[PDB]
Amino acid sequence: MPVTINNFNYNDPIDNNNIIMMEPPFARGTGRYYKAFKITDRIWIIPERYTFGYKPEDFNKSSGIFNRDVCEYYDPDYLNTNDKKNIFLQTMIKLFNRIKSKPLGEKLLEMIINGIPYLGDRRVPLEEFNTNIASVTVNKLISNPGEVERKKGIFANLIIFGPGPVLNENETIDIGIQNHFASREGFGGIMQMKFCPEYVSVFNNVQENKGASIFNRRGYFSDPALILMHELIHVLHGLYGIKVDDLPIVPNEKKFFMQSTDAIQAEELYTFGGQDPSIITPSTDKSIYDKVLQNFRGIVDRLNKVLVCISDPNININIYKNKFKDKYKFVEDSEGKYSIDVESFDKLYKSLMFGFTETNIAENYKIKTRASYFSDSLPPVKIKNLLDNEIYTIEEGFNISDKDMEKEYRGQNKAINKQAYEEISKEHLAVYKIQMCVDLVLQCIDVDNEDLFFIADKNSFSDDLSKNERIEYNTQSNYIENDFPINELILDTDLISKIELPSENTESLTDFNVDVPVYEKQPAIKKIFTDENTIFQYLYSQTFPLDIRDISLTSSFDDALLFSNKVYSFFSMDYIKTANKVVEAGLFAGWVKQIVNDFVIEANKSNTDISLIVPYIGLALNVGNETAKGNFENAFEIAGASILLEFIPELLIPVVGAFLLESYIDNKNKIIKTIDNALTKRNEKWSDMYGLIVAQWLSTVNTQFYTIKEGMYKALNYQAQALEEIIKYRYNIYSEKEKSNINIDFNDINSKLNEGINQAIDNINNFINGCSVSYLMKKMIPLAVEKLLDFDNTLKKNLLNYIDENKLYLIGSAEYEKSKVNKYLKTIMPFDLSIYTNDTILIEMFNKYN
Ligand SMILES: [Zn+2]
Repeated sequence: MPVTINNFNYNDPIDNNNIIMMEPPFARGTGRYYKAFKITDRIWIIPERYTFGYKPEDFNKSSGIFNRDVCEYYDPDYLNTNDKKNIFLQTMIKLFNRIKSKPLGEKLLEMIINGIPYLGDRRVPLEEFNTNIASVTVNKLISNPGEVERKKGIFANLIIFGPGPVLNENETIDIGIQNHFASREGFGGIMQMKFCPEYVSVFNNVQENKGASIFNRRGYFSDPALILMHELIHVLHGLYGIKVDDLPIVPNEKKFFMQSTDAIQAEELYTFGGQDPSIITPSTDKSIYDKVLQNFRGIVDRLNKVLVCISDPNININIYKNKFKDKYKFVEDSEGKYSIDVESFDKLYKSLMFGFTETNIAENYKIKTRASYFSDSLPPVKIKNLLDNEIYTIEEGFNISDKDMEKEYRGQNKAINKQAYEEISKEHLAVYKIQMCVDLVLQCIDVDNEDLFFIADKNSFSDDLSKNERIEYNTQSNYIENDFPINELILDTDLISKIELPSENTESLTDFNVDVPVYEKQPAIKKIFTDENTIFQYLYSQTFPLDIRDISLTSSFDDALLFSNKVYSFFSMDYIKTANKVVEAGLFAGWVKQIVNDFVIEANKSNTDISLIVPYIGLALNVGNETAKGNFENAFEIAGASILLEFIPELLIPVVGAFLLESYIDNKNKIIKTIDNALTKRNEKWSDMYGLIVAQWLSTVNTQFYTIKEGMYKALNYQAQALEEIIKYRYNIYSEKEKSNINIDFNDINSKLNEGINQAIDNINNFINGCSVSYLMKKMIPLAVEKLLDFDNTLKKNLLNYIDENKLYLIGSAEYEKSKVNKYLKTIMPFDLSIYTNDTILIEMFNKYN
């Protein structure tokens, strides 16, 4: 059935149906009940702060943070009134209506609703259903006149709370019992969510096209409906019990400049989609696939052995057998035995993991989102009113075509849609900072954790390529594509639920055994000591305090750090001396016209062995290999992409494990199949190796080059802010008569300097992407290929010897198979970057390379 969204006010009475007093999983049967509203079937909204595992003091902003990743905003007063709770409800209703306004989101919701948790746990015997567990059953309190008195159990799929202490930290939580999680083991379980629709993340698009302003790179706020949908994909993964853990991406923390973060799971990167799944190696891709498939084999074994329900005799065995068949897409034969169809499972697995994706959804709803999970995140903002249809609609969100806001996501642009958001007071924002001290005169700088380089540790990547391989007659090789055509997902019928939803009513919960997570704050500051002045210092030397009036530019970095009226500039000597020039009022307009024009010329500097090089990057940042000293062009011309890297990573290139070939005496066909299966497995290992190199490149090198791009945007903005301050000061120095006659437009100066910046960032983008790809193609790929050419020779020797040891059992085609092995192992698999990315910008850089 088509997805129905319910309507209700917070003040509406308890009907024991769509509005109930509920005992949530982490309440632990302690007599605490919450007013819960059924927004859709199996999904409940509770307009209350998420308190479980926290302390009351946590809801206030202190000197600590919960997550090093996040710019955390605190507000204890959020949701402290009945009216505030009603707003929350109405906004959630509105967001859910926006989700189902397009088919794709409707599919996501219908799959959540119908993806009921398996009536069991790992502790539950294979022959039984059990609804007496916290991941399946939730309790409601009935309050009527003197006739019936008790608790009553209902089935639920998703319970949505208000935020925890951190308003903008939306999280989806799964239920753990006895150190294990049902939502990671094929069963599935009641998913919980803490959510706040009003405080949204901010991102930027620093890697784009167009040299004109058109308000490029000015900042973009996120669409609350997309954020919710990101969490709904987690909910989906959890209800299908496929939200598994494998080898995570763990940040390297052995250097001061390296970013600090918790481990990043593949489930998180699959959810985001886009370029990110390529950061999860093909070995780990298969590992996750196998664990999911094995879990599904457990459930299919359970359904074939299930006969009774222990908790409730009112539970109809056939109804739930028919529903779990419909949920997991099993096939039933003649006798009634359920089994797994691989073609069904793969379609299901790929739709849940690679179909429903933040990138796929955003690109279908015409909503701008960040480029990667590894994109820098700016300070969050408050959306004034989401219920205001002149600002935010169900159909089009922020990008409303009547307001001329649809074109290029203008409705999300911070510089255009000023009236949609309010900036947040930094007194309420907690940010994980690194206090950096350089060697009376000791200089300290508070540096955001977000502005540090993300570099994946060596232990992030799998070594499964080094393991041996048993090649038998039925050995099947796999490629799991980190892609799924979105139009096929929208039009697919097999994923739509066939069997009707069972009634939510059941027996009350008596077993309250649950693992509740515990959260504590850590200090938000860390002091480091170092000898090197790098980017953080060089960027800071381009800033000035707000009280300083007569600032002047300097090409001396030391003088800029020491003098607070001195600001470091990386442009030419002529630009600096022109900017520090004091003229009579009559020639001022000419000077403003000259210096602004000079800024644009200086920023657009790019002389022309591939693509174009921007020469001031070294002076601007001093990134990597002391690039501010000497001449950057010369230093690049010798070494190349390397000099810009702050850290040269240790590459993981495993020696490919030997193939062990099975013998089949008096069976010709099984000998021929084995030789064939070994050659197809060779292609798999080549593809996997390429995937391992790309995985490391994206998370260890390409991220460093992204930080340089973000550094250059800041550096160029600092130079514009310095020039604007100088012009403004020089303007105000004149008399009131003088100011009147020779006037300039401050909006004109802003837009012109901004347009030069976008043109410059374009040049830097082109150059840096060139560096990144160049590094992959020169310093990474060849080394992998070299070990694959060793593996080929080893396999050549192995297969040829195998043919000899079996020459009599073939006879008719021994020389045929020998020439088959010879020619197939001369075909080297071509490396194609289009398999891993869809950026087009990086695709062309790869194509230009010979
Ligand atoms: Zn997530």
